[PDB]
Amino acid sequence: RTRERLVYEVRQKCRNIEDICISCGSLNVTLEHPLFVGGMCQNCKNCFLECAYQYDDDGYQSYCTICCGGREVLMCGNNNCCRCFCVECVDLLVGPGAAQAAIKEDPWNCYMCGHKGTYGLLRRREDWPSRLQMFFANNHDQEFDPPKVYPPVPAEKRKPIRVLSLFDGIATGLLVLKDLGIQVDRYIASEVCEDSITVGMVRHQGKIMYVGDVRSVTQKHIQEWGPFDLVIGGSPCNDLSIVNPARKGLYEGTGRLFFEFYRLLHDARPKEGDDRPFFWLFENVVAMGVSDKRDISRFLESNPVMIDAKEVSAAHRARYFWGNLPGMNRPLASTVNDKLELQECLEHGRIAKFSKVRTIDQHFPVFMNEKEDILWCTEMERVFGFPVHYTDVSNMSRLARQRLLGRSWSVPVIRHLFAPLKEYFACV
Amino acid sequence: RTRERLVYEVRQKCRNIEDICISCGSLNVTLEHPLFVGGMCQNCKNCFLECAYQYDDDGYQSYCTICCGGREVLMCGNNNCCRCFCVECVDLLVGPGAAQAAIKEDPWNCYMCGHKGTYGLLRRREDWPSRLQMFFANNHDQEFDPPKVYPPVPAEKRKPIRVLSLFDGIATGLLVLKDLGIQVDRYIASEVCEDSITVGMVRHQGKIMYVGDVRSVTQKHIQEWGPFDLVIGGSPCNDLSIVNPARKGLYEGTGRLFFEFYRLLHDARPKEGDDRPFFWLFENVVAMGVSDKRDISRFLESNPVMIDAKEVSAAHRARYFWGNLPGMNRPLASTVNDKLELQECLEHGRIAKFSKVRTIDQHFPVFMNEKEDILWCTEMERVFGFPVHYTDVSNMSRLARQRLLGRSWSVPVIRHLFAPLKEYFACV
Ligand SMILES: Nc1ncnc2c1ncn2[C@@H]1O[C@H](CSCC[C@H](N)C(=O)O)[C@@H](O)[C@H]1O
Ligand SMILES: Nc1ncnc2c1ncn2[C@@H]1O[C@H](CSCC[C@H](N)C(=O)O)[C@@H](O)[C@H]1O
Ligand SMILES: [Zn+2]
Ligand SMILES: [Zn+2]
Ligand SMILES: [Zn+2]
Ligand SMILES: [Zn+2]
Ligand SMILES: [Zn+2]
Ligand SMILES: [Zn+2]
Repeated sequence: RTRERLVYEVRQKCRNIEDICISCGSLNVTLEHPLFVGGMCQNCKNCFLECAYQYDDDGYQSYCTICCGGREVLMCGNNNCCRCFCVECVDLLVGPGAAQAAIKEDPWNCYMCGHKGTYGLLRRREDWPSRLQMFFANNHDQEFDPPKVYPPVPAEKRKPIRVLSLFDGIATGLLVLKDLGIQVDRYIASEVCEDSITVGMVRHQGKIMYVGDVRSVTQKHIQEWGPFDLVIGGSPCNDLSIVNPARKGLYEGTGRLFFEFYRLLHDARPKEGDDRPFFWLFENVVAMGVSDKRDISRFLESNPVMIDAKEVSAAHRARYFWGNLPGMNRPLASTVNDKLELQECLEHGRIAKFSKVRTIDQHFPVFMNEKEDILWCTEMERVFGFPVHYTDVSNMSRLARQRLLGRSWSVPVIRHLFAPLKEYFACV
Repeated sequence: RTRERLVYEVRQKCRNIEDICISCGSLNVTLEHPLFVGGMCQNCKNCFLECAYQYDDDGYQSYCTICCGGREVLMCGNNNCCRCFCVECVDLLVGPGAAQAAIKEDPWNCYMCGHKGTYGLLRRREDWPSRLQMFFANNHDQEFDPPKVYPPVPAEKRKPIRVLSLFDGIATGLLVLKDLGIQVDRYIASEVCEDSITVGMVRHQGKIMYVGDVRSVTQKHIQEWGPFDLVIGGSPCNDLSIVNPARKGLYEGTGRLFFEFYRLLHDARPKEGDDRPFFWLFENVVAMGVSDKRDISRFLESNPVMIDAKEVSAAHRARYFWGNLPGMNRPLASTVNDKLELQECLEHGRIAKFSKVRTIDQHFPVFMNEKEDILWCTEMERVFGFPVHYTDVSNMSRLARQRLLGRSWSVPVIRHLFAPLKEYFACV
């Protein structure tokens, strides 16, 4: 209303569009909007951090792309595009008579996919994926000191790595360490779900020493299980994401379990004066709260690094990584073994309409024998870069096993992160 | 009817689809259909040669893609695709109830653009661009001897080239020779249209010696204007194409003018025993008659080479080249100066809906300021690889000047053809 008056004053060439916050009309313009033209206030930045990568059950976005709010959104008909524009923003930026006429247009593209990209009051920024990548380096609100860089140990003095993995799951971390060829002295792993225990037990041949709940692990246990060289972990994102219809709380349950990772990290950290190389990785999803992200950043005493798996795999798996692993910032490289198209990850006799599937109405992504079908479990394993038939251990249902796969880290992303640890520990 | 009974016998698994000609149902199966599954009789090959690259004023194909005939065609809604499938072929290859239901589907893709690409009675063969390229090397019906290869003259003995150009137009051939840096001793050029004379006169600075009509050039004129080292030419394709609505004849007018090229070629050819390097190029369009193409091949005593300009420029300019220039067969290489996208050839402030434009309701190809607009004349010059503002010589209308541009050869294609002549003649 006020913001509509503001945009009116802009289009009469009395105000610039870059001096106003196009999302909510605030005069407190600190940032520029990354995708489109206009300013950006800090409250809208927080709403943009929370809401931008939130998708409905539909597969399309939970909220409007422009303001991250809105009332009734307009979904994009273009293939593989999931954006939504609410009616109130299109009333401004395209005009008050063009939203209604654009609904009537049955093949309707959105304004990030428009074959032009230059409209009257709304024009798209020259480099938006670059500004989306820079927008998370723009999160300097939480300013910290850089992680301490330890000088590399000589190759003759290297020893097998010792990993304390919390929230192990299906043993993605040890699998990636074996893929890199790093000698593993021992791999302690706390985990509760029996199926994920079992996957790890069979795929890693009894090498993993299994613990009960993370809440049963004392500091005495951490001291007596040998010094650890690498502590890894990732909080549950079943409740923390907006994909679950049952969002009774946000940091009930999952939040607790983060602090369990925090405590055992401090229990495994060497003392000051003990300059031995120690490393740690935490992982969380991007569709999360701001104050949540702040508290996590403050407790772990570091700046998160967003890493999307689209750069290396066939999925849209954008995840925050906290840590001190060297080269956590450096850009991702996709090897020729990694399959950047979805079609390569399909079985034979199946052809994909999508090029990237995202799993946290075309719910089922595969057109085989003139019929819609979901990705088979072994293909979902291929999508994340697991070895072929990785989860076929025990007599478990398909729904459970898909659910067991979807929680897991993306394997070439974790390979990219763990790769400079070869410089610090022994090889096979 | 008979072919519909035949396909009925094929769906019972009593006959292979590859043993029948899917176009017209003939049992005389010599070839396989290049795009889809099925045989191909020779009459259908001739109909395929004539009709496949024929486009209506719409921009879309003149006839069906499958059988090159049909009754009522179904046009494809996908962007940049111009194929049409007639109702009678879709009755077979997809089914007698699916054509009617596929009309009702408003975003309808065709079966060369189908996301799945695998239908019940119609499937798409995999290496179809390779088989489309091989299909014109499959024209061995006109078998001839290969063009005589002359050994290269040493670099100190090279002399400036002497070109007899017939049907010069806007002096594309001399411009391409100057682009290559070859010294030109003289450039005789017959041409009748004043505007094209004038373009050549101004852009090539009075170097061109202009003649009247080609029918006024005697063998005495050919002898007295010096020995020629390179004779080039191209028949008019205004009447010869199906794009002109006034197709009263096919080889009235244009056919004559071909024979004028034929005669003056023989008049410019050195005698047997005179082993001096002599070369010649003829050009014609691909949407032409078969017996036309035969007669041309027989008179010029060679096999045509189809060359599409899409490989090097932003247009679809598929043209037959007869000649003896070395490396006329070898595959086209597009330099970094050549613009393979249409958008790069646009002016600033204009954004293209297409990536390629071919011009022999999206009739106007450019979305600028919420409005549909023709390519400007200087952009059409950029599309074919002419220098910028090439035709802005005299006070001529826009319709005439566009018409003057559209007839012309594609400049990087002619650069690709003329390039090995540097090995035979002097450089600047
Ligand atoms: N208290 C607890 N202790 C250990 N594991 C727990 C736990 N509560 C939940 N989990 C498990 O921890 C996982 C959360 S996320 C798992 C991702 C893991 N990196 C992987 O690649 O598999 C789930 O498998 C969940 O069942
Ligand atoms: N009898 C004739 N003598 C010479 N030129 C003729 C002619 N009849 C037609 N022409 C011209 O020859 C051209 C046919 S095609 C021209 C293409 C030429 N290579 C170019 O790049 O411009 C047209 O410009 C036409 O006007
Ligand atoms: Zn705001
Ligand atoms: Zn909005
Ligand atoms: Zn879109
Ligand atoms: Zn036939
Ligand atoms: Zn047909
Ligand atoms: Zn199509």
